[PDB]
Amino acid sequence: GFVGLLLPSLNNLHFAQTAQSLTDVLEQGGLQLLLGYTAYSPEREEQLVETMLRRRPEAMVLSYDGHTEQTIRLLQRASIPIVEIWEKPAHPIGHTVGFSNERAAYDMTNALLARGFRKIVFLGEKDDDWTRGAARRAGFKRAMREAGLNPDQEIRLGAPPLSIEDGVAAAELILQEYPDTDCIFCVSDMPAFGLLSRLKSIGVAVPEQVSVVGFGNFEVSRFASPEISTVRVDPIAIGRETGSLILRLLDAQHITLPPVLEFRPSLKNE
Amino acid sequence: GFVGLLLPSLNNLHFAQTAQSLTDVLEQGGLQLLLGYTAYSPEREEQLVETMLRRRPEAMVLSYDGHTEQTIRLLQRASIPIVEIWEKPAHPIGHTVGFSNERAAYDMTNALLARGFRKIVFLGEKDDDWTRGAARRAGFKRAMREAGLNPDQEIRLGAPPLSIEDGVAAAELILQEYPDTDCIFCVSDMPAFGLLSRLKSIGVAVPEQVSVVGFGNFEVSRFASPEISTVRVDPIAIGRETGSLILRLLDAQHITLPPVLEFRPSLKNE
Repeated sequence: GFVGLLLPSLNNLHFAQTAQSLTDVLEQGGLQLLLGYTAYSPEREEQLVETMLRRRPEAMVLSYDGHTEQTIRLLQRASIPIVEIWEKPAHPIGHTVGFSNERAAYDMTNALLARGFRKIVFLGEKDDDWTRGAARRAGFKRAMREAGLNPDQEIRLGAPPLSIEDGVAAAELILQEYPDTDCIFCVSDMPAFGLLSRLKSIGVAVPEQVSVVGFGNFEVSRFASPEISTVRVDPIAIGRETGSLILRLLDAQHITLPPVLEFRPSLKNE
Repeated sequence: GFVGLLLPSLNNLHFAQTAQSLTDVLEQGGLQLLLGYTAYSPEREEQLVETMLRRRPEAMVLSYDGHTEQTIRLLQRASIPIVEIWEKPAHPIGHTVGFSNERAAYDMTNALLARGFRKIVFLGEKDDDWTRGAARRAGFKRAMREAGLNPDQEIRLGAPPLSIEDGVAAAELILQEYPDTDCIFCVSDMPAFGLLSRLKSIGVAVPEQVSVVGFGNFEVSRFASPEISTVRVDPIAIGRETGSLILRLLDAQHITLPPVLEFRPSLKNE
């Protein structure tokens, strides 16, 4: 029959590649994917879960960005494999395939501190409770706190998922709040690209005055000028591991795909 | 009940916005949206149509890029509203919501000719029979043919959908085959952005040496430097009109949302 997949975005390279590889693997066990689009609404996620569960999916896969209490209960009670992907939640319902978003941002922030950056500012989302962006902010804050530096050194705007346009809006805001910033670490590559576009427009040198770092290795990071330093992930592997896990189970596991820090010319001295 | 939506991409702003507005309208009417991901494959589309129809959706919405004969038969024999979106097919099964891709590309090409560009090259896909990209090529060719110009001024690579990375690879193919080109009209903004990135890398001035024009008003077109001239579409309206049509039918129509040409600094004199 089918496996359900819930996603918060239909405009995301990672989820597209995850779905493609997951599709390919499941086709080998005779299964199709049925998708639900939540648009970041935990309430809509709940409604979609209830609807799908009624149709008796063989497994459920959810891209993690927080759940309602009732969603957790419905999934726990379903007696089928549950897989949460793209994050290691504090309290996994069943299996997970992904990595710690908190740890990834902590590691990147530490790499930037090690490279001698003196005034790093995090750019993230408003109204992002329980999402992957909130975990990234948390990892940044932990790194700054451990370094004796200022964890409040951050700007929040928009909503999940921060856009290129939001990055454009953030440029002046960051420079207003932290004029001496030498590095901006963004919640993903999308606002990083917008930030880069606006800094170039206003004549701020990147990276000579301000360095720019994103997250995700989305396409824009590789084709921007300069190319944007980022945290590289493996969406094909996430889809394949998730598919393989499901087929094994139907013939709790926590499977880690370690991110890679990708330093490119948008970071000074790289 | 639910409505089924089949889409070829999970990395596409248009389809994301369509799904979001379609979701909003349907939810207000008590219906949910469930998705099938085709990955531009007519064979996967057929397999998804066959299983989804058996789950008894209230209506089926198909993002149009051509169908197998079997898919057509399955949809013809259904006694539920069928809506093909994002293109006006030559032979619609039921209802449509979208616009003529052929006419849109013909219109843009004519606008370029009116602006004095002569050596326009279309950048498009291989293995794209029956898809929206093929329609765009046809519109470009008709414009060139009617103007008494050479319609065989084009480069084909990759597969639907042409990517940013494909645009990068196209730069050298185009300049090798057509060294005198003054304007490249790409099948969408995505290869246009890649093309722009590569031309900037190698030192070809846009628009002074070569102008670049895309299709779809994707986010990169608005924040690239220079901003990318494009064909602006209305995905919110497409999703809204599709949802509203379905609810009216449940209580043939051809709903037309004419695109708008957007001229930006990637076009000489704009």
